[PDB]
Amino acid sequence: MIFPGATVRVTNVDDTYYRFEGLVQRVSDGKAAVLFENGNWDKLVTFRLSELEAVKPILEHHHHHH
Repeated sequence: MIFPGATVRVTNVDDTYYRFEGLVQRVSDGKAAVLFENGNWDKLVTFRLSELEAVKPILEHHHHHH
């Protein structure tokens, strides 16, 4: 499952953003709008969910207890 706010990588080899990582901004008619950001430069490009794979977020320490 992927949601707006999840980090994704473009795994489509015939694309310019292959291997590059972006942030899903929104779901658009079954697709996902991926935002690429470099500290000023950006370009929001919508891809398919099939076109993306989910990357790992920051390493938080999750814990629960009973």
